[PDB]
Amino acid sequence: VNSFSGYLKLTDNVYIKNADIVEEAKKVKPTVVVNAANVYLKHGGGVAGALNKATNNAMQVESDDYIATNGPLKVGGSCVLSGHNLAKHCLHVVGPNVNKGEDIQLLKSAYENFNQHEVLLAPLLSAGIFGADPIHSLRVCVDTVRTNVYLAVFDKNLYDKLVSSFL
Ligand SMILES: Nc1noc2ccccc12
Repeated sequence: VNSFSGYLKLTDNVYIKNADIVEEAKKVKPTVVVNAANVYLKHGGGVAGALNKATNNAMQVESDDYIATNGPLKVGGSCVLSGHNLAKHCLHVVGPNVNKGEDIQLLKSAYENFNQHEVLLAPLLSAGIFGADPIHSLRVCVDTVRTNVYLAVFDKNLYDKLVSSFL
């Protein structure tokens, strides 16, 4: 049993809810929250900007030190950093950004990072300002992630379309 409430069950391991991931993280304090990161960990907008704002920029400060030591992530890759006030850990995952012309086949590689964690609170990778089709992102998630994933979808209209169209 876990703390996640109000989520619709899609499969054995994947759950979904219309929720603000920031507000959900603040309530649950999950072991892992996933950030929709870019390779530079520049948390300007979208999910990343919202998570970073909720940490009072401490996420960005930590991320800048990580990049100064390690250099940029790979598209499809990830790193584990602090969850600050939101979670124990933040898994920063880089899905491909269609608005930069990145290979959508890298979305499966991005979701494979989730399999290193038994339970996660996450957004749909490459959705929103990353430009991918969220219906596609949900299909890749279900077909790739084997650990227990609780998906927060910010937009009510999109949430209802993801559920209604789910095969
Ligand atoms: N709380 C938020 N502001 O912007 C966002 C974009 C995606 C998900 C959550 C937020």
